Amino acid sequence: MIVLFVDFDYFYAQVEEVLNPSLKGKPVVVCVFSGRFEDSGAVATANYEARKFGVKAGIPIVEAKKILPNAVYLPMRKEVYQQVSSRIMNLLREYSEKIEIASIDEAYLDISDKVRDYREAYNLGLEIKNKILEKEKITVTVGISKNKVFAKIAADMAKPNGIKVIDDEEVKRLIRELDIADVPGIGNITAEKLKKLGINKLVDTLSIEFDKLKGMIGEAKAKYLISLARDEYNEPIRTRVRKSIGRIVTMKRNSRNLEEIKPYLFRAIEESYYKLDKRIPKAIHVVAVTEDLDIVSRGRTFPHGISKETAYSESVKLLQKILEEDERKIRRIGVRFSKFI
DNA sequence: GGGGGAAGGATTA
DNA sequence: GAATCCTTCCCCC
Ligand SMILES: *[C@H]1c2c(cc3ccc4cccc5ccc2c3c45)[C@@H](O)[C@H](O)[C@@H]1O
Ligand SMILES: [Ca+2]
Ligand SMILES: [Ca+2]
Repeated sequence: MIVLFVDFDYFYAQVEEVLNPSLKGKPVVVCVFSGRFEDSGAVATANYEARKFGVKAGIPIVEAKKILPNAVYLPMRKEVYQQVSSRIMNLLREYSEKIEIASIDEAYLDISDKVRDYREAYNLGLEIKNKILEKEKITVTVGISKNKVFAKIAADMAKPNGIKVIDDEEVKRLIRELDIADVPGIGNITAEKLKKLGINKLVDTLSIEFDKLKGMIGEAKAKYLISLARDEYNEPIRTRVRKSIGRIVTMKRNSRNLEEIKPYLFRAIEESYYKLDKRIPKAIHVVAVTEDLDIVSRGRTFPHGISKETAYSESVKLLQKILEEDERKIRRIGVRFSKFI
């Protein structure tokens, strides 16, 4: 299997740079202004000019303005990015039927039946970068290797506007030398447990009692890392099927008053139902973000599809169960639908 | 024992 | 911006 992964560079920010060329060169920051006060909210992403100074995805807008008070701050325009993303994804389908769209700006192509070696794969990578640059003027980074994980790692090492191949030999080298925290799917919580077990490389997972690893990070995570360590990871590139769809809305002020929360809840339902677009869910979950930012959720699965009216009455029951079983004030209230027919 | 499915919390980019 | 993962609990052959 030969996998080719594409990751659009600082995507949201780059799309804004494309719709407004004067932004190129300056530091650009795309935000999600929450609506609580003056500049409440967080940074969704920033271009490299801004990242040079520590302004990156995740930090509060307030902090970003203390680092770069003069950068360009743009409100996120998700619909526009999604549209551009759809177009670029269509460019990608002309290079392979087997394609896995992982997120708004990441996709995996199984090009095993299109190239004979990594040299041909690397050239197809350039072709793709050129085509996207030609049609949409967006630079992306290509990663290529024997499987999805290494193709992704390959792109992480080469971004921005890069391209890299990780042949079978370098895979073996990385299995011994790559910091295990840089492996896709290993986030902080998992990385800290591996450090506290003396595991810093994938290879280290081969010399520990399985049950001890499975006990600290879970069976799936353990089998996953072990299979990568043994150079036996080969998950196929499959089509992604959206499994849940929802919306959560931040309330004007945190509350525990059902009648005060209702309007927001119902808004989340209306939005979600639109997003569903012809999809009929059998399951619904009301999701609450408490004042201390913890997440409490209550759901229900029906034996038939949920109609909007049913979603209305059921979400209220579910909201009370949350209010009943938890005493904290609610900050954000939302809904999530799943188990489509 | 384990296939099968529902539910809630954990974890991730 | 949200979505999937993972672990536990339980019906039933
Ligand atoms: C948006 C938000 C937040 C946390 C996460 C955590 C992990 C994610 C993995 C993949 C996609 C994704 C999209 C939005 C996310 C994610 C992820 C919150 O910190 C934030 O409040 C928003 O909900
Ligand atoms: Ca990206
Ligand atoms: Ca990590």
